[PDB]
Amino acid sequence: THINLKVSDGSSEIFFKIKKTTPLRRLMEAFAKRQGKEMDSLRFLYDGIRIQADQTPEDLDMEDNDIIEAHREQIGGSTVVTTESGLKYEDLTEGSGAEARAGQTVSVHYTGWLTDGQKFDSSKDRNDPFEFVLGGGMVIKGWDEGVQGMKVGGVRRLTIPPQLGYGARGAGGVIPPNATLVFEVELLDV
Ligand SMILES: C=CC[C@@H]1/C=C(\C)C[C@H](C)C[C@H](OC)[C@H]2O[C@@](O)(C(=O)C(=O)N3CCCC[C@H]3C(=O)O[C@H](/C(C)=C/[C@@H]3CC[C@@H](O)[C@H](OC)C3)[C@H](C)[C@@H](O)CC1=O)[C@H](C)C[C@@H]2OC
Ligand SMILES: [Cl-]
Repeated sequence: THINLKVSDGSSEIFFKIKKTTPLRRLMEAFAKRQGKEMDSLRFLYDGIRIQADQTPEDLDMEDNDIIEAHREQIGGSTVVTTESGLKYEDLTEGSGAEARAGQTVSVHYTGWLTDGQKFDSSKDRNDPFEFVLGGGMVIKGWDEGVQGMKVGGVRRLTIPPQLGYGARGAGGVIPPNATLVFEVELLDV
């Protein structure tokens, strides 16, 4: 009578247990509430087809552990860019404010995950924005490279290979050796 559905947004994988005759609205609304966003502003896909809120898992022949894609990026879709260094970035929200340039002291919120989807840190969890000198060589290389070109109000997803992160050493008993890091960075100020 109930089903578990995996919702993947490109950063994490969250699961939802829902009755097969409950409209997907419930899942979509619970997902959106986590992101601080209105449900209608997000796009959910199952088997490549747009989910409508009034559809039930029964309607769509869903089964236990089926995957739903949650699209949080701009209407029209997005592209993930791999740069010369092997850093990947994806602009989820394009900023409209000042552009971040090397040499500025910038202020951000961030969340970091491992590729398995476990969360290792968030500035949100400390209610403490994070400030750093962009291009200063004091943060990991993927950050110095990846935050450049963001605009204030922007949300950018960085996928950082370990040579641009913590390499073979890892960090703080929470980042393992040779791990890719996934950050969402929201630019607050420059
Ligand atoms: C005196 C030092 C204290 C000073 C600590 C702070 C200002 C508090 C600050 C919020 C860090 C967090 O403290 C809760 C915590 O953030 C993580 O959880 C994290 O999300 C992360 O990965 N971040 C933080 C956000 C920017 C990107 C990245 C980073 O680049 O962080 C940088 C980092 C660790 C760089 C290492 C430095 C050693 C090099 O050898 C290595 O080179 C490979 C790269 C941080 C910002 C350093 O510049 C400055 C510091 O370390 C780490 C997993 C572990 C880290 O705790 C320490
Ligand atoms: Cl509904």
